[PDB]
Amino acid sequence: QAAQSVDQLIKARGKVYFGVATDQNRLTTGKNAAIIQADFGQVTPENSMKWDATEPSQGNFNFAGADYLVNWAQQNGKLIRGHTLVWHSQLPSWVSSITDKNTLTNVMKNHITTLMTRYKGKIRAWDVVNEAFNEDGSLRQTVFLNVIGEDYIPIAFQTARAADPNAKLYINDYNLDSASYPKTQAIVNRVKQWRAAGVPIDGIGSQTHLSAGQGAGVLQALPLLASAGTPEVAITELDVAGASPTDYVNVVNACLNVQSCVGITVWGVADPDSWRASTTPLLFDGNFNPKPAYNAIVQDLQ
Repeated sequence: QAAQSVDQLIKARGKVYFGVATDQNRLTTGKNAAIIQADFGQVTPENSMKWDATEPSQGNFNFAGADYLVNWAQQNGKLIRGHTLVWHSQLPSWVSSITDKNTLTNVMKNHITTLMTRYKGKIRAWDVVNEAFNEDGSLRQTVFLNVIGEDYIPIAFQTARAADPNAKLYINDYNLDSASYPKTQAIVNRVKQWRAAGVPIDGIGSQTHLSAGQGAGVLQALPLLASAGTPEVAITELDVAGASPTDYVNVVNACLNVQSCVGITVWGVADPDSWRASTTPLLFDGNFNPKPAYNAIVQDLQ
């Protein structure tokens, strides 16, 4: 654990939190638990709340891992971002096999309602729909889009709102890091349209899985995302190949510069445990010591 807490410091700047992705396998080894307890104020389950883990068989839910994380977060006063309710990846075969509109609709609604109800009132935000956009801005042709139609997004959000009105509902996606990139501009216009039609989209989550030098672009991209008019926007899965202090600081400033940006979540604690470890993209090294990027953020926030 670092003496200076990025979460405490970002809170002092007026933001809600600075968190990290994690799960039972992380919290039970190394210095993960201690580091998160001292330097972060929010956690996102890396995999324990996904469809493949929570409902491997229809109507047969498994909350073992999810419960572990939620209980640990509450016991340690950390905010939680549910992740993720509707996503084409890590999707059980029994779901993708459904070709009937009514069937899939009811299945999607039950999955959403069941998970959100179990943790009702204990989740700050939920990534209701994840990666629903193609790189060109069109809607990704997933089993949900092909079987339910474009209405699946509005339905997912309306269903989530009803399950737990306390949680902020987010649509989450990657490659929303450049203001001139097609995807960025598209999600903004579609979210504007959905909200205008009454869809309860409280926020836009920008994964922000960056390559070296892409931090600079976020300075213009985040404000653009905020122009969609959602009450919130957030950096949800930040990591940067190379872990350059310049890229990390740029992303932090981007959020500081955006009034509606409530916080930042980095995708993991120590490099060896990153899902992109080959690029040592995190803020703590293999020895679980703060890297130059961590100190740079602290220095920026102070």
